Amino acid sequence: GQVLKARIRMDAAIKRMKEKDDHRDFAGELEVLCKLGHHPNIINLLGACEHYLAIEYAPHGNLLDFLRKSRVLETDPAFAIANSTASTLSSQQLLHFAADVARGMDYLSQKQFIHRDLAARNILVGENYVAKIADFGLMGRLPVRWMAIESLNYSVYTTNSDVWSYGVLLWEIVSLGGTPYCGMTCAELYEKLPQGYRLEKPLNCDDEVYDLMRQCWREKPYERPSFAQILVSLNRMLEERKTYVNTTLYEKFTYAGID
Ligand SMILES: Cc1ccc(C(=O)Nc2cc(CCCN(C)C)cc(C(F)(F)F)c2)cc1Nc1ncccc1-c1ccncn1
Repeated sequence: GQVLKARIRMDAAIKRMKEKDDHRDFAGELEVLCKLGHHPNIINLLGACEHYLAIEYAPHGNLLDFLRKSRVLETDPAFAIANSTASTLSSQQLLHFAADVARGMDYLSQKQFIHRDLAARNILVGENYVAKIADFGLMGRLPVRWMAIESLNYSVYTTNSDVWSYGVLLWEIVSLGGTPYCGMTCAELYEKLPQGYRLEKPLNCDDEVYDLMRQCWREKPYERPSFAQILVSLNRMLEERKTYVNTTLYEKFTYAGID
């Protein structure tokens, strides 16, 4: 369809769709969204009508673009250098986005909802900088870099594979919107992943946050943490004085690559 900002919350994004695939997908989507209920960390279905599917507007856009715009050394070096900072986002704000998504996915997974496409591109930064789970859709190419091995090999999609993808999302957050496995092809992933290859620890990252990521990517789906377990660990970290994601500038500072 076609998405435009509107007012009817009052501010809305509305999907405009003429009344065979699209008709099934629009009906299907509406069906899903009605069953989701309401929570601060999921998108807010305002309503649908026929003369159109509307959700509450998120003024800060999707999380991937938001993370990337925070890369202030690239965006505004004079501000960044003067302030010895690589990001307008603190470690606290970054882990809070991550906790929001964990909180939202715990809510959804307790209803046996399986997302299937968790990635920072599908998270909205909403009112008050509250992260909101969404799904904007997928040539319909498979999101290989976010997918659990069992999804790549057998099309097995569970809460456990959602946790895998969440771990990659966590990696995106910490790396400020870096491309996972940059400089590696998707075909190299089909090969290397079953060999036990995983994303490396970002330089700016505490071992403890890397360890949470690693738990999400266990080969055995059944050994991965639940979203509630992830949430509690993130909550623990956020309560501490300790800074977990280093955003300060140093002489050899480089960002995780994108393009
Ligand atoms: C208008 C609209 C309608 C529906 C959705 C949406 O997220 N739909 C959706 C649809 C599904 C099920 C569909 C899954 N597959 C695509 C089949 C699940 C979710 C869940 F649970 F993850 F949240 C969400 C987003 C949007 N929003 C939107 N879409 C495209 C561009 C921009 C926006 C937008 C911008 C700013 N603020 C809000 N929305």
